[PDB]
Amino acid sequence: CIQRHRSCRKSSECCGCSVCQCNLFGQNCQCKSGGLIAC
Repeated sequence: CIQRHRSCRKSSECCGCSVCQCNLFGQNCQCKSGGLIAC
């Protein structure tokens, strides 16, 4: 799966309670943390 620190196409494409978002230019969508202890 896509780590919470690698480019992705959708927040769903990320193991654990991680999400994916782009920059101000709606580009460079990178995965991020969400809540390992409490989602």
